[PDB]
Amino acid sequence: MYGLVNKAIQDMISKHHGEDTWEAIKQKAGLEDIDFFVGMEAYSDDVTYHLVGAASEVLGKPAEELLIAFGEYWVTYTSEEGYGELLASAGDSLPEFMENLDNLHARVGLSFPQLRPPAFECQHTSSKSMELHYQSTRAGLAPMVLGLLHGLGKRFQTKVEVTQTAFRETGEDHDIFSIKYE
Amino acid sequence: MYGLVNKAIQDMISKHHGEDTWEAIKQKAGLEDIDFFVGMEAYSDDVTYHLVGAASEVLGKPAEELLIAFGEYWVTYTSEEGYGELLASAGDSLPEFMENLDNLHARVGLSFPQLRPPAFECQHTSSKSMELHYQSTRAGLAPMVLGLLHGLGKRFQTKVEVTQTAFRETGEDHDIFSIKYE
Ligand code: HEM
Ligand code: HEM
Repeated sequence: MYGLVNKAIQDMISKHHGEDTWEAIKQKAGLEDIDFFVGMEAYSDDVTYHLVGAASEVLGKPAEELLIAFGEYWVTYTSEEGYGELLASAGDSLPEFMENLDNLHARVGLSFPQLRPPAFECQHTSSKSMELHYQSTRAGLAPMVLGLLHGLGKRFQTKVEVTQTAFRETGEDHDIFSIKYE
Repeated sequence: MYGLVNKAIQDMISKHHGEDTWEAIKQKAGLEDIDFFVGMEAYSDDVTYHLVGAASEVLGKPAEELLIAFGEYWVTYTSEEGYGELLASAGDSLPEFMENLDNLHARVGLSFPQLRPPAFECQHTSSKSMELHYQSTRAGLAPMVLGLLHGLGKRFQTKVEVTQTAFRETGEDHDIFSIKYE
């Protein structure tokens, strides 16, 4: 995944637990050499898995818990590190924002040629509820999707309830989340 | 499971989709003969699974979604059909409520001698997060746990974020959920 994602993790851990903590994770993660991550360059997905892993260990939190937190953090980080306009253009409400996500990730893909974005389909079951389908070339990130949705809820001052109803990691075709929102 | 659970299910479907809908489910579920469920008497778990299975068909919702909705309904239903005091004595916050949950079910067990209550262990990873272990003599109810958790969030005016990180149904030892809450 592009360095942006890894800068963001790093940013999150450093603001929340400081540079030493970060350095520890960095060290444990096997990446002592990387001086700084390059936003617009593509790294191996491993760099991210190891980072998450190392943070799990150093912080005594399951990885999934960290993915959730990284997920809602990402909504703030992007609004402030140069994608706020792009974010805003993608919707004025959660359900609109989710319908526009594939599009958002395509506008991003222009600037980022090796992007493997996720694919998201929304099936509205009511004007306050939807069933969100997440499809991905990667495994393990469903918990991040969940944090992102909670991030978007805070952004649009909207209360949101999210429960994952189907799982890839077992052998269901893709992750589905049932969502309820004001 | 004791009749209470099945009354609550009925009560939920009747209040939300009317008696004619409930009656269709009752019929399809193969239980036309049962006039009313007896709260404090024990039924076979089948009754509940057939009940759940039927509501899925009649309503055209996956079972998992119904469980999740049943799970949050239960929190209200119990507060009003005679377990409000007991509910309230069990905590003034989510993390406290979950720590006292085994005790709650033991108190209940004094009244319901054939109860097979689930067992719930909390490992607090921070003052805003935990790793929740749910152990049960039964399979398939993890989604219900997820609704119950959202139900307790509303009760204590607390945003909660839940992802299941392990699954009985695959042959992991028990269900584990990673939880973040205000
Ligand atoms: C708003 C600005 C956003 C930007 C600039 C952005 C950009 C990106 C980038 C660069 C990646 C890495 C992909 C790769 O390296 O192959 C990515 C991945 C991802 N993005 Fe976003 N994104 C944004 C918003 C969102 C939101 C709001 C969500 C969810 C609601 C989302 C969901 C994801 C997911 C789930 C992935 C993981 C990739 C995967 O599943 O394989 N993104 N995004
Ligand atoms: C006043 C509150 C409550 C009462 C009176 C109550 C009572 C019961 C009863 C009677 C059963 C049926 C078990 C059997 O028939 O053998 C049961 C099952 C269950 N209860 Fe509760 N309960 C309460 C609150 C909660 C809460 C708040 C949760 C939240 C997670 C919970 C989780 C469960 C679960 C998961 C089961 C399924 C049994 C299993 O997994 O084996 N209960 N409870």
